[PDB]
Order: sequence, then C-alpha cells, then structure tokens
Amino acid sequence: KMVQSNLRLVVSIAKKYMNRGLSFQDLIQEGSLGLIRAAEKFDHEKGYKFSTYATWWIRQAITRAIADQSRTIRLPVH
DNA sequence: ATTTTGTAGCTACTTATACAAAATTCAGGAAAATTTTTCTGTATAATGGGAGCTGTCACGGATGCA
Repeated sequence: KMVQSNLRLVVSIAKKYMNRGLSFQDLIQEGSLGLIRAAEKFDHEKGYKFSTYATWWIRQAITRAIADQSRTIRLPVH
C-alpha cells in the first residue's frame, strides 16, 4: 500500500529513460523494482520525505537496465 | 708368367639389437597475480507521454439496427 501508493513520480523518473532507451513500460518496471527496495530501505527518522531518497533508488534501478541490456551486446556498464 | 682366377680362408670388421638411461624437451597446473567485472548507495524535493495520421479494400460482417 506504499510502493503502488507512490506509482507516479517513478513514472516521471522512468519516462526520462523512456526516450533514453529500453521502453516506457520496460522502465516502469525497473523503477518499480527499485521502488520496492527503497520502499523499504527507508527510514522515517530522518525525517525528510522519500522524495529525497526513494527517488534515489529508483534512478539507480533504472540506469541498471538500459545499461544492463537495451544493447544487444552487453558491454562493461563501467 | 702374371694375372686373374681361387679357395678356402681367416681376421678385422661393421653393421644390427635392443636397451637405456639419460637427456630434453613440454604441457598443464597451479598459482597467483591482477585486471575487469560486478554491486550498492545517493537524503532539500521531485508525482501521468507522444503523436498526427488523416486518399484502396472487403468483406464479411455487420452486429446492430432502427
């Protein structure tokens, strides 16, 4: 009831990579993945909203997808 | 009348054997060394996209119908 509760914003992020590559939907997922992870690695004790932390993990997730594939010959993401 | 042919012959004399360890190298292993690939985090806040295309057909359907 939180990961989904967010939903939007992650699409505002993923959509930035919908044109970068992969696929709007493809992205969305990826984020989602992240979303999760964040969604729980996350600590309301530091107060400031997940908007300044959830979006972190997202981004991460994503990048690791158009770089992890979307190329049909995987190269050292590094 | 020597010479070539001999015969009755060996001895020297040299392959032949086979082994043989000694080389002598090679391969594989093993690391170990290290280089390259992976993995993970990131704290103000951030909360719906892109596009357009716009000139046959057919048919069977067309359910849908009024």
